[PDB]
Amino acid sequence: AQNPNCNIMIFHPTKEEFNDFDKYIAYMESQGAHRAGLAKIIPPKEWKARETYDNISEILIATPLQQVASGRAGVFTQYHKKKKAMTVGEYRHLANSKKYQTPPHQNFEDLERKYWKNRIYNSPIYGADISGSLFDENTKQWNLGHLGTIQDLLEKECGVVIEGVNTPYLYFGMWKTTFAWHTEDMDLYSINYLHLGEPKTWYVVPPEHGQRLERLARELFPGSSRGCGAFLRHKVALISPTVLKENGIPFNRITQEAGEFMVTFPYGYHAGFNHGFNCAEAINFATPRWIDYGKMASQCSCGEARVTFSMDAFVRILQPERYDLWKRGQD
Ligand SMILES: O=C(O)CNC(=O)C(=O)O
Ligand SMILES: [Mg+2]
Ligand code: NI
Ligand SMILES: [Zn+2]
Repeated sequence: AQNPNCNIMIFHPTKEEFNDFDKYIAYMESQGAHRAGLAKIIPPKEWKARETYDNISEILIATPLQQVASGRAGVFTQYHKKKKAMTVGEYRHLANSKKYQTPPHQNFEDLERKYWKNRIYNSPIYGADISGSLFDENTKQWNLGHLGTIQDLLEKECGVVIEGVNTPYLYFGMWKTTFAWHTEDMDLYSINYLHLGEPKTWYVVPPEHGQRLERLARELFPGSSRGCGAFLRHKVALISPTVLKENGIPFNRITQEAGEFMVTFPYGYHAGFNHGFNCAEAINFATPRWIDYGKMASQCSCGEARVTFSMDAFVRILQPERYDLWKRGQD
């Protein structure tokens, strides 16, 4: 069995190996990458997402989200308070302000310590979940706006044509902006490219151990657990590395820098934080190996998790028994 300790693997494809996305994902899995839940891909040196980032300041962040924490330093929830619209140029200025900027630090490890010690006492603003792309239309390799769609994968594997579309999202981050512990909708893969700016630190639990994290989460967030049998689908709960170590939950950590891709694998729980002003682009995708995870994915039916148009068909076709109850939650 390849990669049996479920370590995060880092790949350095050549320009020749960067041509066929599906084939390279399948190569990574042949080496065991998926067992970690997360992999890093450093693009060939010849490759670029686009020529420059000089003309992005007029992109609008229609609903910036203020991430307000409750709890204790190592075990907290966050809620998202909607703020007034602002442009990317306005947001970057805010991120760089004395109130919001990255503090002086020695290295990534010192910054990680400061994040866990102090996150809860501040409410950073995240420009998350913005439909769009920063890939140049002429970039032919690993262009997250030109991937094969999940609807076409389901059709190719299962023979059923379904409605729905699959497009990327932009994330504009600042110091302490946070992504809570989650897997993807329908336990899909995701791919994330850090276009510019400061790093993003990731934590991940191997897929084979996801239920261990769920059991800990039910213990640490007991009201939330009673409210919903899949409450980590709400994407609001944080648990520190110190707490995970104290409770024997297997995980790994890695920092992504500008110019690098990350892939999350089916049922790979992940969480993390941004180091300073940055812009990432991400999208879900599927492979043939995903189908069985989609069939087994938990669902939120309490009504909190509220998701895309396109998830309807996935539930309907892969989880017909759950369909009725899940749709009541969506309506
Ligand atoms: O970058 C973020 O805020 C969150 N991204 C993801 O969870 C992902 O790419 O799967
Ligand atoms: Mg612009
Ligand atoms: Ni994710
Ligand atoms: Zn729920």
